Amino acid sequence: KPVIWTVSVTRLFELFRDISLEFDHLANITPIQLGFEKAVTYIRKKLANERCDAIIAAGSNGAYLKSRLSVPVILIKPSGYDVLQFLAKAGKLTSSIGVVTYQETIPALVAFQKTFNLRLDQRSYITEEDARGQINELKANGTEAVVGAGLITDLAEEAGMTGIFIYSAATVRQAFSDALDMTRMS
Amino acid sequence: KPVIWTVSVTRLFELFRDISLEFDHLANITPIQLGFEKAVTYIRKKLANERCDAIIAAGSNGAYLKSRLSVPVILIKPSGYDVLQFLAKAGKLTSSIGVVTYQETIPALVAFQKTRLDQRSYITEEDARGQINELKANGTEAVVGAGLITDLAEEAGMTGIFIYSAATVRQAFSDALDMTRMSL
Repeated sequence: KPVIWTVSVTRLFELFRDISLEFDHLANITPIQLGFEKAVTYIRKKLANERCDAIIAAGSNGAYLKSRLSVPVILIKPSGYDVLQFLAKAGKLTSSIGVVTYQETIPALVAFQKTFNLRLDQRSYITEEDARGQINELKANGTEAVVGAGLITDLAEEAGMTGIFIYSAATVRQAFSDALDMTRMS
Repeated sequence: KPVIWTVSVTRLFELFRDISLEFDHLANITPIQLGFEKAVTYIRKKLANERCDAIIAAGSNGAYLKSRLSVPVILIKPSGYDVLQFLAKAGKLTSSIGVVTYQETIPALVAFQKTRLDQRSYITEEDARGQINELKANGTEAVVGAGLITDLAEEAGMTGIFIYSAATVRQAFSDALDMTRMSL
């Protein structure tokens, strides 16, 4: 069976665990709960003794791993199209939604907001202080739900809004399937 | 550096051509303007003399190649996001709309229209003409689909709206080259 190591923390780690149960019969999956240099060091030391066919990771962590490992890294990056799907499924697409993302907004989401005159208030952040202020601003304008990664979803919940984790089950499931497909291609 | 063959005709071919220009430093891309039996026959001959790492294709033709060939075939799926955006672009959001895709309906669209749209599927060309004819008979004004459905809709006297956008094709090319590169 293909060997897959997932690298994640917190909510994403929880989601990866949930979804990997669907692929246990197709892959030998080992969860790694690290990031960045510590993950690189662990993975490189692990690779001295055992093979790995693919790593699955997300965001800034996964982008860093992808440029530093010669093992294939399937990088999860949320699209506006998956966000819109998660929203519309939950019937929240026509509600007061906030989206706060690291470094930049999502152009597919910015565009859909443009065309459909929806209430999707899209913001970016770099630091925790940045993220806190964007959350406080969304709270203060009646926003009911905020889409983002771990820090943003947590902050949103503490602020009394719905936190919608930007990585859906569907996008994680796709990443497992892509790792299997890639492995099959070799 | 991946060796990629793109296989498409007419409208999709034009899109693939434009998008390949953005990827030419990242893969060696060869366009093949063929479909179905003719495509498989030629591709099989070409494979006997040249390396191919993956094929990029779509819809009915893409499925025909994938079932016939021992080279990886990467399929671009139609997006419910493209359906909505190109409907908006055509000025058809409040028109009587049909959507016809190969084999399967677009599962994402069921939630979006729940948030005047008749979603159909086809397998064969006769199926396709059948759906187009039923759509015309129901007072449908515009039909979103790929190359065949778009041609048929237009020939039937409806507005044909091509289901693929530059943006979706660009992303699919990016992911396919990544997968192929990882695969090597």
